[PDB]
This record gives sequence, structure tokens and C-alpha cells, in this order.
Amino acid sequence: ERQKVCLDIIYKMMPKLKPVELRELLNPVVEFVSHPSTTCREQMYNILMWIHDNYRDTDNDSQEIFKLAKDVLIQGLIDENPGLQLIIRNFWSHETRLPSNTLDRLLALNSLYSPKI
Repeated sequence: ERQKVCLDIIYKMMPKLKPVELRELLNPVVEFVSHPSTTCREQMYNILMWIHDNYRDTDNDSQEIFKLAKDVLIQGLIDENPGLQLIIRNFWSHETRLPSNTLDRLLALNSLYSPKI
């Protein structure tokens, strides 16, 4: 319950924050991947897509935050919950996340990789 309410707080508050604070804020947030609750993982994923869409566009630290966000998102591609798998597939299959052109989609996903996945 604390995890859920804290993540809801983060979801309602991030646009007010700045990348300098967001760095240190997110540094422990990503720890809750593989947490024993699909709810918290889903909420932090919502955080992650919010950041990624708001940071896929420049300051070096913001670039580092956005890189960490995309990295953990790639780590989030593997889900024990099939619903999380479906929602992450819906997210990544989107045009902004993946170019509609098959050639361009292939070129984009080349960068997408994790040694864990």
C-alpha cells in the first residue's frame, strides 16, 4: 500500500520537478522492478513511459536519466504477468516507440538491447 501510494504521488507530481532532482529521485525508484506486486511494477512502468515520452528529445544529466529509464524499461520487457507483457508490447509497438516502417523499426530496435534480455 505504501509503494502504491508513493508511486501515485510520483505520477501526480513529476512534471513539477526538474531533472537535477529527478535523477536522485529515480535512482532508488527503479529498485522496485521484480517487486512481488504487479500493481507497483505497473505504476513504476507508467512513470517510466511518462519520463521516456517526456525525455526522448540537451542537458547531459537529463540524458543520463532518460537512458536509465529506457534501460530499466528494456529490463521491464520481461514480465511474469502476461498483462504487463501485453501493455509493454502495446507501448513499444507504438509508432513513436517503434517506427512504422519495418526497415526503420528494425534499425530502431537495434539500439534496443540488454545483455539480461
